[PDB]
Amino acid sequence: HVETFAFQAEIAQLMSLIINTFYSNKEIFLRELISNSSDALDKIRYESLTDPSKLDSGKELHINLIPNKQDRTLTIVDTGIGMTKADLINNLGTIAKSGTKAFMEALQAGADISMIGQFGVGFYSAYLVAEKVTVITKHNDDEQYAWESSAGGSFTVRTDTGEPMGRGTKVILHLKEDQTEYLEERRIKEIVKKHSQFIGYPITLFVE
Amino acid sequence: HVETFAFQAEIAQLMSLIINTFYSNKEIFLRELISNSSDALDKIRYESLTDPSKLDSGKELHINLIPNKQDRTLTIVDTGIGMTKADLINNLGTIAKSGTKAFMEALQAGADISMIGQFGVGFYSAYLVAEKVTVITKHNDDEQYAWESSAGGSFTVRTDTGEPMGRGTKVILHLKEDQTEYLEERRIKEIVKKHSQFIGYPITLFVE
Ligand SMILES: COC(=O)c1c(-c2ccno2)n[nH]c1C
Ligand SMILES: COC(=O)c1c(-c2ccno2)n[nH]c1C
Ligand SMILES: [Mg+2]
Ligand SMILES: [Mg+2]
Repeated sequence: HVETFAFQAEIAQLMSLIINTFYSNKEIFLRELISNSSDALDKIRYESLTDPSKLDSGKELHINLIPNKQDRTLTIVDTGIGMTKADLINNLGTIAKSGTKAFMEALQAGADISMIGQFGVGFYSAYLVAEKVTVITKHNDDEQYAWESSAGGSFTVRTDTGEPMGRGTKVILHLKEDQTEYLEERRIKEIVKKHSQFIGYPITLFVE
Repeated sequence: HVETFAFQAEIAQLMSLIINTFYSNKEIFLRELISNSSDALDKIRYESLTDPSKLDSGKELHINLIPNKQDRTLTIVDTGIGMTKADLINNLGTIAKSGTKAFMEALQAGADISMIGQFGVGFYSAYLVAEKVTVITKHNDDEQYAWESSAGGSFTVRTDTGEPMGRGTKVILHLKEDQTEYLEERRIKEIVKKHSQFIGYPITLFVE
C-alpha cells in the first residue's frame, strides 16, 4: 500500500524554482547524481572496513548509467549504502531544509543553479530534465523501497516488490519530452567526460 | 606512551611528492581542510537525527580558524564527528591508498595538485605549508588522541592528556618558515572568501 507525503514547504519551493526558471545548462543534473552515488559508495566502503559483513548484500562498488528510449528513462544505479525508510520520509527532508535556505540565499546574491551540489541538494537537479523521478533503494538495515515524485508538493513511498537489488539506489529519470538528448550515447559520454572524469568507482555506460 | 607507525609506502610517496614538487599555489590546503571539517560536521549532524544523544558531547557545529604567530601555528578546529583510534591507524590508511593511486595516475595525465581533494586525500595538502602536523581528535565512541607526523615515513599516536575537547578534530599546522603569510588575518580572509564562501557551517576566523 502506497503512502503519500507532503514535501516541507521549502523543498516544494526549491522544486518549483528548478522547474520554472529559464536555465539552459541542464546537463549538470548528471554530475550531481553521480556525485551522490560516489558519496553513497564511500559510506558503504568505510563501514565495511570495521564490519566486513556489511558487504554480504554485494561486494561490487560501481555506477551504471542505463538509458531506455522506449521507456524514455535514464537510470543511475549504484551499489552504495542505500536509503532507509526514515531517510526517505524524515532525515533527508531535515537536511535538505537548511541546504535549501542557503542555496536560496546564494541565488539572490548572483550564484547560479549549477552550484546546487555545494548546498547538499544536488538530487533535486533531476527536475531540470525529468517530469517524474522514481528512486528504488535498499539499505542493509531495512526493506527495499520505491519513492516517487512528479513534484507538485507531494511524494509517495511504498515497499518495493520488483527485482530485489541487493543494496544501493537506482534513480530512474522519466525525462521531459524536450530532454531526450540524455538518452543518446555520445551525449552521456560527453557529460561524464566533462564533469565526472575523476570519480573513484567504475562508471559503466550501457548501450541500447 | 607514544606509539610510532610507518605510513604505507604509497602515502609516504604522496607526502614526498607534495613536499618536493615546485607548485606555488599552496593556499588550497585551507579549502581542503575546511572541506574535511565540513564533511565531519555533516556526518555528526546526520547521525544525531536518529540518535539525539550523539550531541551530548556538544551541540554547536562550527569551524574555527586560529592563528598563532608566537607558536607559528594555524589551527583548524571543528566539532565534527571525530576520529577513532582505528581511523587514525588502520581505516584512513586503507582509503587513502586507492585515492593516492588515482591521484598519482591523474597527475601523469596533466592534472595538478589543486585537484587532490577529488581523490579523497585532501588532508595531505597540509604538507604544502606545514613542516609538522598535529591532529587532536575526539570521537564519541573512543578516547581523545593526538596524532603527529613531520612526514619522513612515520607518524605517532598517543592518548591525549591536554584540554578535553568534547567531540571533533583540531588540525594544528606547524608552518614552514617561508609560509607565515597564512598567519595573517587579511590573507586567511582572502582564502576563505575565494575558496570556501559557501560552507554550510559558521566559520569563525580568530584574531591574534
Ligand atoms: C535518492 O534520492 C535522494 O537523494 C533524495 C533526497 C535528497 C537527497 C539529497 N537531498 O535530498 N530526498 N529524497 C530523496 C529520495
Ligand atoms: C585529520 O587528519 C586526517 O584527516 C588523517 C588522514 C586522512 C584524511 C584523509 N586521508 O587521510 N589520515 N590520517 C589522518 C590523521
Ligand atoms: Mg520534505
Ligand atoms: Mg598509511
